Amino acid sequence: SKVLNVWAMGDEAKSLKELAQKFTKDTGIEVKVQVIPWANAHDKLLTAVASKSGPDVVQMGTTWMPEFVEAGALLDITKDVEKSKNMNSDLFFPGSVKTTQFDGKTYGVPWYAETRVLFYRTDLLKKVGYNEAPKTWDELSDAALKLSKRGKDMYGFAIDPNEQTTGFIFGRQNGSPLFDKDGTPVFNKKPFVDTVTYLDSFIKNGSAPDTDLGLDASQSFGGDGIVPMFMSGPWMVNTLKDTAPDIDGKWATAVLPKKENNESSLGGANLSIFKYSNKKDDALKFMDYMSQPDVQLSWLKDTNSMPARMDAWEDDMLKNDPYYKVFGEQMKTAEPMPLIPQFEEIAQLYGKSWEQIYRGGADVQTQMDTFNDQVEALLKKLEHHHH
Ligand SMILES: OC[C@H]1O[C@@H](O[C@H]2[C@H](O[C@@H]3[C@@H](O)[C@H](O)[C@@H](CO)O[C@@H]3O)O[C@H](CO)[C@@H](O)[C@@H]2O)[C@H](O)[C@@H](O)[C@@H]1O
Ligand SMILES: [Mg+2]
Repeated sequence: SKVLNVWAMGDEAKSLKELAQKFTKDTGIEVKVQVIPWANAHDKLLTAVASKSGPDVVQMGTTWMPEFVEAGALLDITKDVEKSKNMNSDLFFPGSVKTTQFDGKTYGVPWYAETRVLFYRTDLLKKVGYNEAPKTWDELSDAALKLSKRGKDMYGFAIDPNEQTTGFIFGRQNGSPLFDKDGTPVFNKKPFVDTVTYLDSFIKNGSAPDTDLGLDASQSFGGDGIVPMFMSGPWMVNTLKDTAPDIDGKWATAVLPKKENNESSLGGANLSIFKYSNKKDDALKFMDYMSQPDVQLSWLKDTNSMPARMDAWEDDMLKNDPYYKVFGEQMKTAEPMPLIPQFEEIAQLYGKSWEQIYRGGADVQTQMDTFNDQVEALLKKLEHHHH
């Protein structure tokens, strides 16, 4: 009734819950935090739109901002944040801000940022003649295959078939804009087709698993390094520091290997107010409280998470930590996924087409033709609804 309902996601939700207790002590505003896995959160959000009932404050994945702004689900808080000391846009990285601003209006406040980098076993790489991380597509491919030739049940790299960013990150790296100047999708043109060919090459030559082996990171990346390289974000630095003592000083991160460029994705999450909330004032206090820079830095540093706020990267410990150095370097050129309202549907269509390739053995060009037509059909639909 007067309890403030917050929907949060992943491991970061634990930090939000703990900080919500100081909030309630200082304000008397009781808070109830619902934790939703990232793999269910999209369904849950769609349901809340359709029924017009949901939380008061919602953690929003950056890639879903366009969709839910479009759907009328997030409150225009432009007036409230442009004035605040701790929620004004100019504190945050412009890539993070692009995920909150649509048609001159602001629909949330960046809570944390992330980008994806290469994780690698330094000892295993040296064993196959690499004293440094692979720095090119050709190097990554070469090192992976040398690593998978150690033996049966031993690989060189992983491609996560459920990761929305992967195909698109590599596509940009090979010069594909994903969508051309007109918004026409170009997944069936050569830059993207050769991208998918390249990713599939790891699966076909046995350097990347073609199924879920069911191992946690410590069992796959640690020990003798069944999977000795992979791509992920800050949350995995945290995980590996806590769960893989056996490989202390035998792994590192590095910026992504380059093809035409080594651009990564820019993600993370925003805090937003659900447009149908009857506790808008309370929600905004909670947002403001969660944006105090010291409060933020406390949990971000603890978790090796990347701040979306710029002056936070001036902190002595962030500047000098080797994991933050690599993240910070990668973030310089990281770009959000296409900030379009059908992003998730498109990423799930990619997933299906990827699976047809890597598991079904479909032809890449033929599958990309099919995929691109699917995407064109979706975009044309949206345009008819708009015009
Ligand atoms: O796609 C939604 C949202 O994800 C945000 O990444 C968070 C990450 O979640 C990943 C999933 O997005 C991904 O589908 C699966 C695929 O195997 O793997 C991850 O779980 O979880 C981390 C730990 O909670 C978060 O730090 C991370 O933010 C992404 O940042 C965001 O831009 C995107 O909208
Ligand atoms: Mg092998």
